[PDB]
Amino acid sequence: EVYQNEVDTRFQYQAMFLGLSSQRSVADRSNTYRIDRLNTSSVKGRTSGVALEPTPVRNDKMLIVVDTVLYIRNPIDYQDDWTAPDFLTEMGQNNGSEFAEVFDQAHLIQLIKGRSWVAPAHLKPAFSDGIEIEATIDSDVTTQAGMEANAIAINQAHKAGIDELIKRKVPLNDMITLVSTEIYSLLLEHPKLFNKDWGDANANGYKERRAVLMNGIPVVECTEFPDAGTHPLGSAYTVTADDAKCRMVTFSKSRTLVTVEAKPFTSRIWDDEQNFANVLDCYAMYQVGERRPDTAAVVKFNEA
Amino acid sequence: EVYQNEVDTRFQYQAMFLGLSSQRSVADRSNTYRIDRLNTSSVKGRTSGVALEPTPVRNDKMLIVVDTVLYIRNPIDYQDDWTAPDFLTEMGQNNGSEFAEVFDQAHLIQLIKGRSWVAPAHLKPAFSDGIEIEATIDSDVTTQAGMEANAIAINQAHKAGIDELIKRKVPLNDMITLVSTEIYSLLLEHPKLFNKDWGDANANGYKERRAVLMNGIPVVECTEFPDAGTHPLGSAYTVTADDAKCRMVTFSKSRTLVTVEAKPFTSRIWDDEQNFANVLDCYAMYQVGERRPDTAAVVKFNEA
Amino acid sequence: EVYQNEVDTRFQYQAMFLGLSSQRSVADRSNTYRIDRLNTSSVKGRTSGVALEPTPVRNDKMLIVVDTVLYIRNPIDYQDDWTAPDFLTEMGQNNGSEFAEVFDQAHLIQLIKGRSWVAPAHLKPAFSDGIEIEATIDSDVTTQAGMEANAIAINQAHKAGIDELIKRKVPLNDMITLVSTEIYSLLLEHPKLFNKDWGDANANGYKERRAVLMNGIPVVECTEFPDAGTHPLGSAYTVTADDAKCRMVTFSKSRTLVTVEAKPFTSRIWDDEQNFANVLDCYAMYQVGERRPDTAAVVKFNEA
Amino acid sequence: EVYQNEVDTRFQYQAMFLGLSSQRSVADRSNTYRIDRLNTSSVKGRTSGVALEPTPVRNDKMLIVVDTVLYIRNPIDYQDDWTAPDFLTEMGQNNGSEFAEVFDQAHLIQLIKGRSWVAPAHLKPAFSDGIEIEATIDSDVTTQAGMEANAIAINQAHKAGIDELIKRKVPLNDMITLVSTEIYSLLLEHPKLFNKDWGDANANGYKERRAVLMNGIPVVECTEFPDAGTHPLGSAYTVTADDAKCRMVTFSKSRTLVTVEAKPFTSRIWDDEQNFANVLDCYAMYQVGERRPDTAAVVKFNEA
Repeated sequence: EVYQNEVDTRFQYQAMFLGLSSQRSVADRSNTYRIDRLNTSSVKGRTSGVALEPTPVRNDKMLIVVDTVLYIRNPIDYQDDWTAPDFLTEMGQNNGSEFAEVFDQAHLIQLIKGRSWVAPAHLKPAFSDGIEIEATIDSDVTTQAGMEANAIAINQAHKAGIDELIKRKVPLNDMITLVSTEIYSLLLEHPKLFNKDWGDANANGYKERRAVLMNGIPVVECTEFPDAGTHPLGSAYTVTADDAKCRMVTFSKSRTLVTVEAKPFTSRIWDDEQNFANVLDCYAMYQVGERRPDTAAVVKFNEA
Repeated sequence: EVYQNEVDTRFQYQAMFLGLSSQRSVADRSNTYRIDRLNTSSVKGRTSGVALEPTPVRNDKMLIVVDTVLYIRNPIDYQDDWTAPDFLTEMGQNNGSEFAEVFDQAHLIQLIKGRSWVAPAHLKPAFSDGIEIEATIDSDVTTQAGMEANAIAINQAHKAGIDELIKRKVPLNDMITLVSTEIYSLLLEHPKLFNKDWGDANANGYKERRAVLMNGIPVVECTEFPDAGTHPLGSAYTVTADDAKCRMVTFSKSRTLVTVEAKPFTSRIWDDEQNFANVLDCYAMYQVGERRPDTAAVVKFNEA
Repeated sequence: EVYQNEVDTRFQYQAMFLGLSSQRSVADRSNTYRIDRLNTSSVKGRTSGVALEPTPVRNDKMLIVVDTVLYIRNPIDYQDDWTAPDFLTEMGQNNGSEFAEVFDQAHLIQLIKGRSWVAPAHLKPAFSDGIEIEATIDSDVTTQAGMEANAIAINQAHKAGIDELIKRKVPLNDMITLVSTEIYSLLLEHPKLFNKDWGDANANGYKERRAVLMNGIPVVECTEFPDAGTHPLGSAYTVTADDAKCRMVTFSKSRTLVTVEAKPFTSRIWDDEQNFANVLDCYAMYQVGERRPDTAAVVKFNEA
Repeated sequence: EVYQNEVDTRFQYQAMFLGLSSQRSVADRSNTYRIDRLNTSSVKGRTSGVALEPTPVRNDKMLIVVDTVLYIRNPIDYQDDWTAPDFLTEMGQNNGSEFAEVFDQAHLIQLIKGRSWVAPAHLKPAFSDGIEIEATIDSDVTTQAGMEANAIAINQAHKAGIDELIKRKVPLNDMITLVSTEIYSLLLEHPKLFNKDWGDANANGYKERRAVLMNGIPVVECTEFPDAGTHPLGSAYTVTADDAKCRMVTFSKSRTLVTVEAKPFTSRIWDDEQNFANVLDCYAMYQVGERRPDTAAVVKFNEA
């Protein structure tokens, strides 16, 4: 009686970032991933009869450690039957939905928190700091002019962000803009909203919100956004007052995010003697590293 | 057999609460179902070696029992050929629609009646009480000045219920709002809430006129909102004058209602020599329970 | 010979009500159809065995008889050949178009005349009274001021009709609006009311000028619309002054109307010895009935 | 060897000027390519009355010599595994990309440098002087009308360039315009100048922003655009302050630029005893020549 499919199948069905981030697995026993940053690999053309310049440049190697473990614990009493269907099916779906929500929430936490990433001088040539463009939209607006004013401001902010991120040599084909529900409702232009090509693959065919082709790139409404408080993955993922206002984020598929899965989903059943219950728990090991912070475009909206 | 298929097919297509509640079935001879009030638990993190916070289990078991049988009595006369395909199929559609209507009516009655659970007196930190937010809308003589006041009042009550229910840790996406016919008509008379939501999610699954994307969640026009003081399911579903004033329900699609069917749609025809008729009837056994009444916000329109 | 085929294929192509009403046939050589309205309620809930369910005797039925025969008389002189001089076919389309015009005219006649319907004999709560809407459109003079004022009146009348129908539990999926030519022409001069969801730029499968989406339902312009005060079907279809003013009708394609054809299109050649003109005539027996006058909206425009 | 394949394919995928300039190759040991600037062999008439004019006037012949080697010296430490496919493929992608921007940058720098080319002696009839167009763009005004003024000036400059190319017998179809990122961003502010290019989402086989067929020809946004500085190819490509202001170019895709590859992409590995690193570098020899500098027109935006 393995319900892991119920947890797993919805996880692929709901986790947006299964194709929007690089999927990696730690092979060593230690839960640490060594990934290169590629500080500089510029072209040298001194080979023209003059002595070549032997000056090298090093590349930093960022380290991500998989410390926190995320789990769901379910106390199932002795008289209650867990191997029975329906109850097992619905409970696994809830666990999978919660896990996918936390996955997306952690990824958004990384993206918005990586907006003030001052690039070190050791790697400035081929890198840049993150961009934190702001916007001023009046959410509590009912007049027709006020509704248009918010939409044009949002469009201007998105245009400035996409232009800036284009200047950093990122192709337009691999581009996604994620917006909050309120921002998605606020924007009015819907230029031939996409269905399933936002990320391509298979995942969940035309399940997510309509991907309006705003400014030539898909815009997807992600409900899993940070409001406040902390995050289960650790204190490093705590939402601040300023980080809560950042909703619309633009980034790249393959050069903005990397995820390491130290241990996949594992479901365990262990009898409890002190308390009469066959408690059921499922856990997983993963950590998200936000590689290349220069390829992220977040917008910090202001009410008034 | 053809008549039974016609009833079932129409019932599946029209019952808007068939996907808005958990469908369960009693397997034992005892026609009662024991269901746990709590659905699932949140994610936690051990964070390597750190003293785990022990959270005691705070659950509740709900016993829902089917009591009454729901049936339609169709007095077919002797001369009329009851086995006529034109008559049989047409007969099945109407009483199947009536079954769908009473099904939705019973679910909405449970949702309204569970507007004040005042907690089980020993689970306050986990389960809260009901929601009875109020709104005074001058429906009579809307004209062109008071119509704005009614629309904004409905909108503010709606988003107040939304934020209050989000405060109880419920995802925004899994929220569905149902309104009465007059409430929906008043909402569509909005002179300032213009939204381009008529196209997307026009029907809430098969036909329902849904004003989707209202404050981030769909708002579905429901014609099953009652005004009388009786219901076929028994005295437990009777409606008071105050309960009739309630005309709008906001709740969750996975942890707010449970439906159990003791007996499926069984149809039979028997000869009735007393009334000189060949009567045909179909009956079913089901009962609806309101699991977690704390995840449903109901606003009462006092009008005046 | 081949004249029957020509007059037939044109009839289906032009008569829009072949799909807008139930097709019936008196297969008993009795020239009468015994079709019964449906008034079965959901009075159920046997509950305890001690309590007993009352026996209902609520029965009702209607009968429609094909009184008159619809025929077209075509005098053909002796000199003019008609066996197949590419001429009987040409007369075929004209006769078929006239038959379709009379068919649609009779359907609109019944729809308009059933707008009051008073109340049924037993005053069934399920069967409400017919719907009549009073409107005032200044079609006489439109000095760039009443052109948009009249369009507002048409839109609010259509909204009142759609709201009243929705209150009476008719799905939005199956509901069509037929409008007179002059009102339709007045409608397109102010085309922001239309949803611009044309796509096919046609009717609901027909070939008439139709705003395929207006207020959620198609609005088709029917050229064959009651204007005179006499109809071939008999005195039951005569038009009063008030009945002619009603220019727009809303109903459902599956419940509002039923048509029955006692005898199909029959064409015979008659050699009229007198007048020296052998004639060819086509006749057909049919009659229409408004099964559900409650599920129909009729709006009357009263000058300015 | 896998790194060689990955580096080559990315260069083909990204290098814009592969199809925008004829690809030649030196076969002789000496790394010089002979390019003939053929003169105008005009038509003459052998009229019987007059005598011929035997004047075999010669033409001018240009010589292009390559004397610079470009490479990517990538230092790899001993502990790291250079043969790991995950790490090796990322080497190929980045190196191929960087080669692509260097190649396009060299082509653009020589195109800009050719704007001051003066036709030599004995070649005035066929060959003409290079085309340079002045334009005043504010690049700072945000008064709507002021934003349009810059777009209008850019449109006039582009039209003048098109006229100059047409007057010199250059077909319209074989003509491409490349613009800087800021100029392209300025153009999208006013979409009136742009033309509908839904069919051609990406132009010139370039996934970069080029969905604008302005004045009947594509206008691609070239990210790899030169600025004030130097180039690895040599001192001949040192962009001056004045040359950095030329943000727009317009040229033919078949008779404006010639590139010759003396050495293909060859990669070797040095076991560098010094620094305890295994430096990996791929090097190639190529040179670009501006045949027919009279088929390229540039716009030197200045002031504000």
